[PDB]
Amino acid sequence: GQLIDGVWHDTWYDTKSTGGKFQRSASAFRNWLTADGAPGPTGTGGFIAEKDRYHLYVSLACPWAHRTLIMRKLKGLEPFISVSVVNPLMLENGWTFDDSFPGATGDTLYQNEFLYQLYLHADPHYSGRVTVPVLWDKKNHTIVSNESAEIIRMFNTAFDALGAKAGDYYPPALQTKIDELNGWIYDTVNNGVYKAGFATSQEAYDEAVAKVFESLARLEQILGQHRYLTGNQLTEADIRLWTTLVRFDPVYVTHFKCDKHRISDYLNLYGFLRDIYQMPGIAETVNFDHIRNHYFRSHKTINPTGIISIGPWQDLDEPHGRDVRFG
Amino acid sequence: GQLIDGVWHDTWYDTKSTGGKFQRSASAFRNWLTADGAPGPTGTGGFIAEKDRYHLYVSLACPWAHRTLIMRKLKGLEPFISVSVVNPLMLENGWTFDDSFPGATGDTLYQNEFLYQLYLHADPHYSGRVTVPVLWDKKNHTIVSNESAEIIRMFNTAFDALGAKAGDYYPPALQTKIDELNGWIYDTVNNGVYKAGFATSQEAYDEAVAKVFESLARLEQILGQHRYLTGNQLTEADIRLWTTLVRFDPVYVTHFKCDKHRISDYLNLYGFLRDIYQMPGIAETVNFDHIRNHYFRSHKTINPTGIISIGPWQDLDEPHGRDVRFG
Repeated sequence: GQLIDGVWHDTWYDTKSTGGKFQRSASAFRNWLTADGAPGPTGTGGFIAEKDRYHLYVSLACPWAHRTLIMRKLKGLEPFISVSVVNPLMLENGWTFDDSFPGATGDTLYQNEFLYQLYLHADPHYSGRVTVPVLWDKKNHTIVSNESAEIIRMFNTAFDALGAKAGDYYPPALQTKIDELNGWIYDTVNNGVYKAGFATSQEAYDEAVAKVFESLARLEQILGQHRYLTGNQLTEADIRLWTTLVRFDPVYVTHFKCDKHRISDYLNLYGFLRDIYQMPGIAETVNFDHIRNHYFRSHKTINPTGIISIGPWQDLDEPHGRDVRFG
Repeated sequence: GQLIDGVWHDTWYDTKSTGGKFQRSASAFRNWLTADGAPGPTGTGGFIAEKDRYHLYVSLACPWAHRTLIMRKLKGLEPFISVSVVNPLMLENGWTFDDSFPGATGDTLYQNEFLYQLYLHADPHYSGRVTVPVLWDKKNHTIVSNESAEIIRMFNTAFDALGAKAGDYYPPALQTKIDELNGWIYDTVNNGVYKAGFATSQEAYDEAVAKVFESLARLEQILGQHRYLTGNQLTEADIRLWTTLVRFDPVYVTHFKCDKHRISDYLNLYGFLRDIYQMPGIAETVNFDHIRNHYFRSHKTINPTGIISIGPWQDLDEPHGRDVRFG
């Protein structure tokens, strides 16, 4: 992947290090959308929330981008944020606007051909990875943010005076708990599956995969005590976990060798999976062809044939009872 | 891998064909152990049944070889047939007598170091596969047989006068049924998983994998009618299916991507699995370290890193009740 000036470098990303930190371009897109256009805690100001200015480039495959679409539905932001969906196969050009795949839309704004052109437009000398999601400012032709965690907080409150549905997925009373959960699930899970799936030695695969199943056992106890992770309210920590769980059986079990148990084997994890899947709006953010083509085909080092496993059987519309059982 | 005269050919076999599937010894060794020393239906005599003469070479990882160990146990042939176990990693050299791995015994007769030395010591102008099991004649230093299916049929009877345990796993009454079963289970399943596992085309893959699961479902139905495949008697057809089943969850499901359902998800197939596993002495013929190392480490084309997955959870020691349910 990678842009260097760029200067997309199809892989050569790049001649070692020797210079250096990709770079100054690291901190490049961390501004915040705010209710009044003041700067948020990083970046500059200027990004007041309003209709018809902001746009989301996403992949349906990627969990980081998924979470921005979920929060866009829950918050009722569709009237304010329009969306393009990159193509799911992410090869030597990185993400692409090819629309030959159902649900890939192409760049419905500028018709570029590659996501990296959005990034070059915003910054002709950019150096760094070219990722989804991107929260793009159509008035200034630039990137507000491409940090998924921070876009979800903007969406959580920045449009509140403009008509966003009532809802706080990070409310002050729960913030400390949510932050502990988020760091523990990042570590052992959202990114313990990736260390397993791309480990290169057995020792490494082993210690990763063990963290994954130890965290899933712990989660199964917490979600056996109440409907969501912190209690009976849905938070951003549940949304983050859910985007990993919804891909676990279609891909991580077989693709990443996370294969001790399927999520369908855990009573509480699997009920939590359907419970959120069944919230009005959310099913339609889920596109399994994209998720499956993306992981199976894009990672040639892991899966040289590019064959897509027929996949663990399951059915996420089965009723779950969790709205009643607890409390 | 393969011998050519030979003349072991590491991997290359090779740059062209034009006739054909090697060769005049593509039967190889098809002699029979008989209670009198007369020729069996193929091959020559005089391999009379007796003690201190015959030896099996096998891998614990390989199902054709595994069935010979099970029939050795069921029939009480320990005092008649001594055993050597090749190493589970089958690389450039094919099977090997490397002995640095619990339960791999090295060649305990001649301390050869490669299996192909045995086949050459016995035909030095030999052309074809160098496979386990091999039933070896310590007297004449030659191979009676390397045909699994015939070795196990010799074991039914050749040693009864000399004191084998009672049992006949290929009885005339059941042979027609047994032969039909042996056929479709080979087509659609024992081979079906290798087909899916080695497909290069996605379309090949889909086709193989679907046939696997259509056979599992047919089996799960038959095995809900009586304890075993043909009725209430155990046969070699049961032992052939079992030997596949028992590798299905720890290998085939992840490594060959046959992942729609684990055997542990089917009431009758998994009880059949546990039923035979628990027969006295069968458990000790099953070594999952050899099995899993062999398959994940030897197929470097399917599994670049040779990382062995943690493996689907199962517990074969749970009581199964199929002794009571039937008939």
